Amino acid sequence: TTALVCDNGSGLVKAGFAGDDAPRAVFPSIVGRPRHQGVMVGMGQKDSYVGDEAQSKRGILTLKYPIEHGIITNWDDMEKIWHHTFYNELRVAPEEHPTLLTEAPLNPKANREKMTQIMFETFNVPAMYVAIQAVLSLYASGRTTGIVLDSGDGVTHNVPIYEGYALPHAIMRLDLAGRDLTDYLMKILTERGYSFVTTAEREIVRDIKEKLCYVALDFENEMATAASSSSLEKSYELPDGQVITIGNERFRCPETLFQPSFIGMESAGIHETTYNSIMKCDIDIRKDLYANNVMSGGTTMYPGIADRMQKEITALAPSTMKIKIIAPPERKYSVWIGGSILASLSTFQQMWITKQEYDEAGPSIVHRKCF
Amino acid sequence: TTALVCDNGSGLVKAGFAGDDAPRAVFPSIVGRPRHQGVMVGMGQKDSYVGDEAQSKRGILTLKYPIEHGIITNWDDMEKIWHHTFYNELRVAPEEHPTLLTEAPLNPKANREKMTQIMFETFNVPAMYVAIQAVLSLYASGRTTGIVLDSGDGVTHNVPIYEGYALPHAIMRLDLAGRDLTDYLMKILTERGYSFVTTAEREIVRDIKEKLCYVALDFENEMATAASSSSLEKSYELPDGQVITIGNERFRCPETLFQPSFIGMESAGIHETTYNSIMKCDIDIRKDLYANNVMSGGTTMYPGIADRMQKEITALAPSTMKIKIIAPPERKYSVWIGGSILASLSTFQQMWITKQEYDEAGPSIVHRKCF
Amino acid sequence: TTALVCDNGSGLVKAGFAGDDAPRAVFPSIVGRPRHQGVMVGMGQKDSYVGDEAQSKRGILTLKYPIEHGIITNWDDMEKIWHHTFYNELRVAPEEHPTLLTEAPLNPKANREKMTQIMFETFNVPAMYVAIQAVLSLYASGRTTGIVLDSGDGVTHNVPIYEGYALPHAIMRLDLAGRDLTDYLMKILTERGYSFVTTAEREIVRDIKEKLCYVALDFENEMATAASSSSLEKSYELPDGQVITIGNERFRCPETLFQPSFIGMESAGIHETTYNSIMKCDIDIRKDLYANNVMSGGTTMYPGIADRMQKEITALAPSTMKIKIIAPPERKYSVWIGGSILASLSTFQQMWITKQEYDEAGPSIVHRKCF
Amino acid sequence: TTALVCDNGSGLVKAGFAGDDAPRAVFPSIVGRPRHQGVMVGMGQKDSYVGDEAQSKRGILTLKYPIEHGIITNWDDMEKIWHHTFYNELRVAPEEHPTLLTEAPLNPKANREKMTQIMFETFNVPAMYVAIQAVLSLYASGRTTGIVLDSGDGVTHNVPIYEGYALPHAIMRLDLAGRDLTDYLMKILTERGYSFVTTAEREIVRDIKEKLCYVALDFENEMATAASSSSLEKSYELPDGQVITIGNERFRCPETLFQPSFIGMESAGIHETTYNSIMKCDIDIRKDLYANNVMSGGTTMYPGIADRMQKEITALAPSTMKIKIIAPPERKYSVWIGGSILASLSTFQQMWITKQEYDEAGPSIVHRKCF
Amino acid sequence: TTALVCDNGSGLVKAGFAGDDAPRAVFPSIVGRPRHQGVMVGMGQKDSYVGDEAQSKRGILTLKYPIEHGIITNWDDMEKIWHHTFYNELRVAPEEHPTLLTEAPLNPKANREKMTQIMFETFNVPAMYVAIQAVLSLYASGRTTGIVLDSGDGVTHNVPIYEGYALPHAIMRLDLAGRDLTDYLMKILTERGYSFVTTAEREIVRDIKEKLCYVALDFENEMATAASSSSLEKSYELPDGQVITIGNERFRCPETLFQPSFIGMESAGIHETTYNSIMKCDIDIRKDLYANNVMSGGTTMYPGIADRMQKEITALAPSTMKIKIIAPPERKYSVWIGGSILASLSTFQQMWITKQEYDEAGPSIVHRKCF
Ligand SMILES: Nc1ncnc2c1ncn2[C@@H]1O[C@H](COP(=O)(O)OP(=O)(O)O)[C@@H](O)[C@H]1O
Ligand SMILES: Nc1ncnc2c1ncn2[C@@H]1O[C@H](COP(=O)(O)OP(=O)(O)O)[C@@H](O)[C@H]1O
Ligand SMILES: Nc1ncnc2c1ncn2[C@@H]1O[C@H](COP(=O)(O)OP(=O)(O)O)[C@@H](O)[C@H]1O
Ligand SMILES: Nc1ncnc2c1ncn2[C@@H]1O[C@H](COP(=O)(O)OP(=O)(O)O)[C@@H](O)[C@H]1O
Ligand SMILES: Nc1ncnc2c1ncn2[C@@H]1O[C@H](COP(=O)(O)OP(=O)(O)O)[C@@H](O)[C@H]1O
Ligand SMILES: [Mg+2]
Ligand SMILES: [Mg+2]
Ligand SMILES: [Mg+2]
Ligand SMILES: [Mg+2]
Ligand SMILES: [Mg+2]
Repeated sequence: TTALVCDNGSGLVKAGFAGDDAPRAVFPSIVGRPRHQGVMVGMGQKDSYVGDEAQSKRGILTLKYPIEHGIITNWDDMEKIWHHTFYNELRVAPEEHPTLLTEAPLNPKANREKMTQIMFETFNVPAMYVAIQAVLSLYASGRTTGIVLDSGDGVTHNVPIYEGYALPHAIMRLDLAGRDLTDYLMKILTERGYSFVTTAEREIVRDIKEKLCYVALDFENEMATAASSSSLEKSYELPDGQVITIGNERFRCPETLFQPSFIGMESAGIHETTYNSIMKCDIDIRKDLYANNVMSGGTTMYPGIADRMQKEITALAPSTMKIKIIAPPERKYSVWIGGSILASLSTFQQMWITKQEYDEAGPSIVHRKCF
Repeated sequence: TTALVCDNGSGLVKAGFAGDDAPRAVFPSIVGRPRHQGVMVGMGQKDSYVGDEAQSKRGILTLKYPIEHGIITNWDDMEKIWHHTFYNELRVAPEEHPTLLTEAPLNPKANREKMTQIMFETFNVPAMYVAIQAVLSLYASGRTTGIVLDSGDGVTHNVPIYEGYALPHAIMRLDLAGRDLTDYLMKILTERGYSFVTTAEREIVRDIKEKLCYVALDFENEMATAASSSSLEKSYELPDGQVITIGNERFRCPETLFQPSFIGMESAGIHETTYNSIMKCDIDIRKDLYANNVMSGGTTMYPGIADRMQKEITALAPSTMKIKIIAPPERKYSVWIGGSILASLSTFQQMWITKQEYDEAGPSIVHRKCF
Repeated sequence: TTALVCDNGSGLVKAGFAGDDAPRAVFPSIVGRPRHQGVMVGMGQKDSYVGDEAQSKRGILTLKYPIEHGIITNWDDMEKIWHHTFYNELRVAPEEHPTLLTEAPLNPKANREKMTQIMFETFNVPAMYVAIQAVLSLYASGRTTGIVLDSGDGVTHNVPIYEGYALPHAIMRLDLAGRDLTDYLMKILTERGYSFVTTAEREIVRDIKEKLCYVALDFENEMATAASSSSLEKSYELPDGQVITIGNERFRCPETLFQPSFIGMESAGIHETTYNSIMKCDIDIRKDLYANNVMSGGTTMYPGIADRMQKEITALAPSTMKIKIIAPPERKYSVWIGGSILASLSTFQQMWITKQEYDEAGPSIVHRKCF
Repeated sequence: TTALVCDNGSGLVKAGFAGDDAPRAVFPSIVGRPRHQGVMVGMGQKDSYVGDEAQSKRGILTLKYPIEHGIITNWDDMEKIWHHTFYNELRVAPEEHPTLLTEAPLNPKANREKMTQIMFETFNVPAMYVAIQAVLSLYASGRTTGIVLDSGDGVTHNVPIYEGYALPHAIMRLDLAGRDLTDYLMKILTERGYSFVTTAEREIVRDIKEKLCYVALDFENEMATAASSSSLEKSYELPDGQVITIGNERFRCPETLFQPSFIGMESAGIHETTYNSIMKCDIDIRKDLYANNVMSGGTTMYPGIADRMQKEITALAPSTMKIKIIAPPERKYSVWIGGSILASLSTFQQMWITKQEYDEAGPSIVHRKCF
Repeated sequence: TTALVCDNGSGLVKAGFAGDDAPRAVFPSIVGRPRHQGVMVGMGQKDSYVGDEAQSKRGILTLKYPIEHGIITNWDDMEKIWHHTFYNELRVAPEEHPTLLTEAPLNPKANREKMTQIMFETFNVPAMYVAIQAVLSLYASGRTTGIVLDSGDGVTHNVPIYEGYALPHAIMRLDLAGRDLTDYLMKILTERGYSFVTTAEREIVRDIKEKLCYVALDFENEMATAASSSSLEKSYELPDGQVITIGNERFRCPETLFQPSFIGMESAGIHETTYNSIMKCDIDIRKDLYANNVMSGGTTMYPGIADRMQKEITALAPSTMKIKIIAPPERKYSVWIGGSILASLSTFQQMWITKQEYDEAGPSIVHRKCF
């Protein structure tokens, strides 16, 4: 009777039963296939490797991500990832359990049909739903009013919610995300002669960004000091014993989120879209949203991001308005934790799209029960 | 139903049925022909002598090796050696039994056709295969990951294998081998006035190198000590009672493998090619290869070679990486023992090149089933 | 008052005054040192040989290239090459003349300081600049809009230029070049038993590739025909009278640029990076770049490369878009000819980095006047 | 002696001498500035581009419109546009000629002073006037009684005129216009996965709306049919050969003008404000206005708009009253053509605001000679 | 200040001051001692006879050569020969003059110490050197590149020199020489019944070989003709009037150098070692050595040897390579003439091994200053 809260994270798939408080599995969404012929006969080899397998065989595999900007580009890759998720990681047969998926808002409608038909006719789920990720993030705080800024592996979006009403004219989609910051980090490391090229090495640079990067409060003073304050510089080890030394490159990376023109992006910075979504609201409610500005998603984990956000938005919003950036701990899981709560809420049983209803309407039925 | 594991060693032919644990015959690959006319009539003489015959008649024969650098230079000599191997040493008719041969990698393709056509139309074998020697060496340890350094009578090569995948872009062929060390030992012995010239005497110098030579750990301190430490010097007897005295010449011979410029060779030493083959690998797997660095071939039998290898490669590879030179005993037979195992492995029955398949494709078929 | 257009080619150094139309000197960038002791006393020997000297003494020298992938690895070798270039080949004192250098984009910044400090304090140049090679190539056609594909001895890169604006977010660096094709040609020649090993012999294989190789338009039909059409095969002489015969090896070499997986490279082929650099551009300008697709660098000299390029990119770009591969003659010098023009253009006198400006800023000044 | 009929269109500036019958120049009101540094030296570049220049360089420019909702937001941008208009497009010196401007009614009075002072002291015009756009539209029909519905790029308004008297208590200003319809078209195209983001791409979507959109007479039956009648769907080409397919999106765009709640606008539809302006009139004259309901402005060019207007207003106005929507051809220029006539009418010479009169009154004088 | 160019010829000692152009003394290296008791009292007899004395008393002496294969076997005999050379033939005291000796390469090192200690402590020379004979031969032609084939009384060797660098990995030592040809001539003369046995008679057969032997160009046709062409046969007188008649024995002697299997030698003929030394060289330089193939030593004086050499090596070396056997006149002295030049060359004064340096290092010092 418990729901399977699944997910379609662009980076990490997340899964675990409702009523639990932490996800049971987290693993990268990678499909990999061998690049060279097997020559030691009888390995018990496989045609393809997924999850942890592909982070270990990482020297001999072509790696693909089947998700780009939240749009699934290859359904035969994407179908294998789920076929692994149910049968091997959770080890639970899906035809007993209602399955709750998620996606970003403002997606090409054809994706919502494909996921529905795969669930109803490969896996034969009893029922399905398709929630909108930012809405689930808000239940983690137990609030009912706030602007959500959510920034995953592959997209950033804003959704203002007031009194449990969404304002669908105000949503912003901003295609700037951790995958872009990683691809930019490869170019500034090349200034020091370290060279990375392959998909096997992208997965090594990403381990730097999770450990040594932090956000400066006054980037101009910081970068002027970094010319002399050698105490900034830090050292890290590759898999082989090759040492790496890192300097002002520690913070020129996450500075991209506040000045996307560094990666040549035309779209405004994350605070300028956070502000400009409030300006779409009726001139009453603005006072309430400045008190409930909630952040989620892993690309807000960098130490000091909340302190920067407050100082930036204080320059835009008028004075006498107080601003309260609510950036709680564990915000790397809120989108999943909120999923666990909602799937347990007694009233939601009205919304399960039945198998019988799809056979009469055809796939388009899921356009009737969303924004 | 058992396979004949044959071989094409440059020095010693090795043969014996699969499922046995030691080769039944080992003898030098020499064809010899008389240099002078028979004058005591009625000896029951022969036109040519092969194997043990030629190591005994060694005063009256012209000796030839039909193998140079793993490339067979004379097919009519080479065909006699096998004609001896089956009918007289194993005393088994070959037209019952699948025959497994070996060769070094990176060979002129014409050799692989000649061996195939001789097997199919002189001996009329039922089936054939052509394995790559270094790959077979790895089964002797029962490993599935490692760098193999194999150095026979006539060639040295490296092959890194990861997860049962070979990396054909990384293979090194190095034409420095025991035959060169023997031809160099003849020149430094001449410093003491002992004189050897003929092919009958090359086979006597080789008996020195197998008995009195050893590898110094600190060649500069060793050679500086050898000027005074008379306890280094050793004595040995020729076939006649002529005594020989040997001194710093005990170790200046195997020092050649680490400094080929002594024989004027331009190519780097065996550890520098062992290292530089790892540097062709993707920056993930290096950590695994430093733990599985396996040696085989008779020119690694010298006492103390493994201890030298470790100290040399520790200077090249970064610290904090542990290095484990796995130089097991009996490594003079691993290439054959691994052959016995592989020919018994149940899955290999898919690979036997049938007689029927050669008559349709022609000799080129064997280019389709190798690197 | 005329500029010295120097260069840092990975293969051939090129030099000659501005306002001339062809370079006065071209010679390989090799430093060589003797491998054996001089024994005929009184030769008038030298410690080291550079340029033409080392292509003649080619049997007794260790040869090094001081340039790898456009990154200078040894400054004491590299300083000798220039010390030869000014004083012996041009026979002109450099302290009169402004000196214009070049380098590939996306290089470790430390190299740009070293070259600057050597010019200001060994040679005492009056002024210096550091242009970006692909930008100079475009002046040879007198165009102001186009995508440049430039592929020298040691690196390949793409730079789209529109209306005289570079788009620094779109540049591709691809480390696949003639030096890799030569090292691959040594392995497929070994199939026929010809053996080359030493740096003296690499400089002989390279003479084959410049003379007998050509690009097939339909590699699958060509290779299927080459099994029977003996009229493909060609013969060539080594320095000694040893004849060589070459067959399908004529074209399997330059096929590498379109399928780098043959040398096991993961990066896409030169047309796939040429295409994928256009896809970084704003959806307006693509129509203009398909009309101005200019090639330069010696590794585009092979007969028939332009005809292959057009047929390949026509499969990627949509129809109704016309494609015009502009592959003019003399494209082996465009990067130098464009240098001669730019150094004569009246407005460039604003950009000469003065000696006085370096003494105040220190070496970092050259980071202020580039991409 | 002829007047310069200039204009302040929100989208297209329009200019041409009085007594001509068609405007001599029409070009977008855009100022653009380069986004990246010039790197091909000596282009003859400019700091800023205006008019046709900016529709061609459209891949490298930041574009701004200096007009929003008829309120000029930046006077230094706006002053350049006119500086281009006189000296380069008309190529006529303005200090000879009386200049007639226009603006929407109900504007912040400060704008009317700024335009006046710029004309008197930068350009030194001999005289000026400031007509109200909807009043000029009526002379194109040669009528003297009618309700005008005028809907330009940036504002919509209604003005009833009876017997040449305006009724200033009845004017409606409605801030819904083509710029809003374009920004809404970007969101429904994203349903099909086509993505546009930048100001360079807004100017491409606008080319769709001028070509494929039309107004349905019975939107509910049309949209119900569009689920099956594939003959609705149409195809169009981007600048690159990318084909686009469009379906019910052809007509859901201009449906916004009749149901602004689709874009979440609270204000009533254009017919409901057209009706509710008549209800402000004295209960005599209504019969006359239903016979002279004249439309102008480009956002009434869509095929079939007049037929929809008649059926809508027939539901509001009582029966037995006949309704006659007068939607003539060329209504894209009436506001300019009527300007040409009025500036030639002999009696208007009483109204030219003299230079002498401004120096005595100060800028406020223009509040004395309007509504 | 002039050097004493001495020598250690196996057959003829050669001596004469530097700066002279011909040796002042040449005499056989023989020590002889009486075989019978003196019985005519008061002859003024001597215990031993050396040089010309022993060629005259040749009927009553035991003769010994103290040199065998270039290795001195008896130092008390060898010390007398020099004691004669200085005090009686040159009549010059050696303690004034630097003394230059020679030896063959590849000799037992103990010989180089013995000669050094005898020179420093019996004769008390001021300085010494030990040159390598084949290197001195090359100065006679004034060349700096060539392969030297040198074949004295007691050894044959090859040394390729390129650009004044020797290639110590390529040297061949071949122990086939005039002393062997003389001992073979004694056996074929015995076919005609002439009998020689004693050391007194060996010195008579040697006078035949210097006068009647010549090399056939086509030995098979020559020997077939010699069965009938009596005009071949020649006659010669012994010391007594005994006439000797010689026929095909004129040329079957020097034919041994091209087919050593006639004397049962296993080693290849002098042209096969001359060729096979070139094949040790890097594949560049071979073209240069075929143009500078210089011969020296008395066993190349036979009429027609050069014409045979060219026809033989033309069969081995590929065509299109030209071959130029440089066999100049006076080649019986080149090894001495080149000694006279080198000892006069101004730079050689750096190499004289001082007396002071030997007393510190001990005898081993001379291993430091040679190959
Ligand atoms: N400790 C960390 N510090 C900073 N960033 C992190 C850290 N751990 C993970 N990340 C970033 O989190 C991203 C994944 O965000 P996530 O919210 O999981 O996206 P999704 O849920 O859509 O997979 C990774 O791409 C990585 O860049
Ligand atoms: N006891 C020993 N110590 C050192 N070297 C040995 C010993 N026995 C044999 N060898 C060397 O082993 C070489 C043969 O190596 P091997 O692996 O048999 O080559 P292959 O297998 O190709 O014939 C011989 O040439 C000899 O130099
Ligand atoms: N005739 C030719 N045909 C094909 N390739 C050539 C020819 N001549 C030279 N090359 C190639 O040109 C390369 C040098 O390219 P180049 O543009 O000179 O590089 P760089 O300018 O950086 O030295 C050489 O490595 C060689 O492989
Ligand atoms: N052929 C067409 N069909 C429909 N709309 C059009 C067409 N041509 C132009 N438009 C619209 O006309 C608008 C401009 O209206 P216009 O009356 O020129 O405003 P202004 O005069 O204030 O610039 C443009 O924004 C565009 O949306
Ligand atoms: N006229 C000649 N023709 C052929 N051979 C000669 C002649 N004169 C001398 N010889 C040979 O020259 C040999 C001596 O060679 P030589 O170069 O003097 O040796 P070395 O210099 O070491 O004494 C003698 O043994 C003799 O056989
Ligand atoms: Mg996420
Ligand atoms: Mg072996
Ligand atoms: Mg170049
Ligand atoms: Mg208008
Ligand atoms: Mg001699």
